[PDB]
Amino acid sequence: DSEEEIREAFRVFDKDGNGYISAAELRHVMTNLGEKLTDEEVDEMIREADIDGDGQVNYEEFVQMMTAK
Ligand SMILES: Nc1ncnc2c1ncn2[C@@H]1O[C@H](COP(=O)(O)OP(=O)(O)O)[C@@H](O)[C@H]1O
Ligand SMILES: [Ca+2]
Ligand SMILES: [Ca+2]
Repeated sequence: DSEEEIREAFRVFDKDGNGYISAAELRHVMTNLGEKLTDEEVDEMIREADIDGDGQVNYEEFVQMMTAK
């Protein structure tokens, strides 16, 4: 239910389907979705979820970001 919803949310931003949200994909999705965010804000959203520091948000980091209170 909520797990499936989180998976679809992740698939919204993993534009190429390789399992990692990159800064380029996030920028493209935000621009395509009509959201008003600067490029620095996109890079900051990536940095906040990037626990392992590889520069991309995998599925588990995304889950942590969504399921954290
Ligand atoms: N090259 C790959 N090798 C193994 N697993 C991959 C690969 N690319 C993506 N995945 C995994 O498969 C998931 C995407 O599955 P699916 O939705 O079937 O792909 P697509 O979005 O290409 O249709 C990703 O979230 C990731 O976990
Ligand atoms: Ca990707
Ligand atoms: Ca990462």
